[PDB]
Amino acid sequence: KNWSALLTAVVIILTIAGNILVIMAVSLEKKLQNATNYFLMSLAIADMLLGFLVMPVSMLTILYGYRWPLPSKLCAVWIYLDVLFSTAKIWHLCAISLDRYVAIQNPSRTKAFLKIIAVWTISVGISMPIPVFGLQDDSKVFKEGSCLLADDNFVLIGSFVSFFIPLTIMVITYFLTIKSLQKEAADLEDNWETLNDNLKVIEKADNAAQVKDALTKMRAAALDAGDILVGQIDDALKLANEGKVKEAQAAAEQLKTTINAYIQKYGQSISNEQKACKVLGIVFFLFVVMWCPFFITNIMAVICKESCNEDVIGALLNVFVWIGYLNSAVNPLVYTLFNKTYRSAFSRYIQCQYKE
Ligand SMILES: O=C1CCc2ccc(OCCCCN3CCN(c4cccc(Cl)c4Cl)CC3)cc2N1
Ligand SMILES: CC(C)CCC[C@@H](C)[C@H]1CC[C@H]2[C@@H]3CC=C4C[C@@H](O)CC[C@]4(C)[C@H]3CC[C@]12C
Ligand SMILES: CC(C)CCC[C@@H](C)[C@H]1CC[C@H]2[C@@H]3CC=C4C[C@@H](O)CC[C@]4(C)[C@H]3CC[C@]12C
Ligand SMILES: CCCCCCCC/C=C\CCCCCCCC(=O)OC[C@H](O)CO
Ligand SMILES: [Mg+2]
Repeated sequence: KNWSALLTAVVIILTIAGNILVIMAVSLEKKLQNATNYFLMSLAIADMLLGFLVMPVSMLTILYGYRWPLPSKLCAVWIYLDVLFSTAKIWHLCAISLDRYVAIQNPSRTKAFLKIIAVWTISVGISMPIPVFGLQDDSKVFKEGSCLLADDNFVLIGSFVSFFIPLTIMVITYFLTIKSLQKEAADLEDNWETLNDNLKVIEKADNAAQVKDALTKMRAAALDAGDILVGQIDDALKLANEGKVKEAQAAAEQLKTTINAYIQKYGQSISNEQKACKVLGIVFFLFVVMWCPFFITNIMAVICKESCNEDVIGALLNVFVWIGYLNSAVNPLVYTLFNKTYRSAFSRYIQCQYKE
C-alpha cells in the first residue's frame, strides 16, 4: 500500500542509470559500432524514457490509491507513452532477431538508423489510437477515477496486433538462426575433414594421378567454404599436371598453414555469433517471461469480464506491471555479465573516465 512505492523508486533508478550507461557505451566505445548494438541503444532509450516519463507517474498513482492525481487529459497521454515504449521494445527485439537472421543469409550506421526509425514509426503508429480516441472519451482511459486502458477492443487487438505478430516473427527467426549457425559449423567440420583427408592422400602418393585428383577435391571443398587459398591449390594443381609429384607434395604441406589459418578464423567467427545469439536470446526470454504475467492476466480481465473478481484481477495487474517495468532494469545487467566490452565500458564510466 503506502510503503509499496519505496520498492518502485529503486526500479526507476536502476532503469535510468543502467540504460544511460548502455547509450554511453554505444556512443563512445568503437568495439560496439555495429547494427545490433545500434538497436540495443534505441531499446535503452525506450527503457530510459519508460523510467523517466511512465514509471514515476505509475509510482505517483500508487501514492493516491490508484485515483488519478494529475489533469484528466494527462491520463490518455501517460497510457500512450506506456504502450509506446513497450511496443517499441518488442518491435526492436523482433527487428534484431530478423536483421541478424537476414545477415546470416548475406555476404553502415545509416542502414541501422533507417531500420530503427521504421521500428519507432510503426510503434507510434500502433499506439496512436490510444490518445486519438482516449482524449475524446474518458470511458476508454478511466475506470472509476483510475487511469487505466479501459476499452477492451484496444486491449485485445493491441495485445495480438502489437505483441503477437512481432513475437511470432522473433521466436521463428531466433530458432532459424540457431539452425543456420548449426549448419555453418556442420558444413565447416565437413570441409575440414575432406581437406585433411586429401592432405594425407597427397603425402602418401606415388604418382601425378593421385595428387591431381586429391587437389581437385581440395579446390571443390575450398569453393564451398569461401578466395586466397583457391589459387594456391591451382598453384599446386598445375605442378601435378606436368608430373612434378615431389614438387606438388611440398606445396600441399605449404597449403596446410593457409588452411589452418581460414579454419580458426571462420571457426572463431561462428563461436562468436553463437555467443551473441546466446546473449540476445536471454534478452528475448526475459522480456516475455517478465511481461507474461501482466499480458495473460489483462487478457483474462476481458474474457471473464463479469465471471471474475475485477478487484483481485486489478490488484494483480498493479503488481504484474512492475515485473515488466523491472525488465527495463535487466538488459544492462545482462550486457555486464555476458560482454567484456560493455562490462569494461560501464566500469570506466562509473570512475567518470570516458576515453577509449
Ligand atoms: O507473452 C507475452 C508475449 C510478448 C509480450 C510483449 C509485451 C508484453 O507486455 C507489454 C504490454 C504492457 C503495455 N502497457 C503496460 C501498462 N498498461 C497500463 C496502463 C495504465 C494502467 C495500468 Cl495498471 C496498466 Cl498495467 C498499459 C499497457 C507482454 C508480452 N507477453
Ligand atoms: C516522448 C518524447 C517527448 C521524449 C523525448 C525524447 C528524447 C528524450 C530522446 C529522443 C531523441 C533522443 C536522442 C536522439 C539521438 C541521439 C544520438 C545518440 O548518438 C545518443 C543519444 C541521443 C542524443 C538521443 C538521446 C535521447 C533523446 C533526446
Ligand atoms: C473471489 C470470487 C469473486 C472469485 C474471483 C476469481 C478471480 C480472483 C480469479 C479468476 C481468474 C483468475 C486469474 C486468471 C489468470 C491469471 C494469470 C496467471 O498468471 C495466474 C494469475 C491470474 C491473474 C488469475 C488470478 C485469480 C483470478 C483473478
Ligand atoms: C466511436 C469510437 C470508436 C473507437 C473504437 C474504434 C477505433 C479504431 C482504431 C483502432 C483499432 C484498435 C487499436 C488497437 C491498438 C492500440 C491499443 C494498443 O496497442 O494496446 C496494447 C496494450 O498494450 C494492451 O495491453
Ligand atoms: Mg575422413
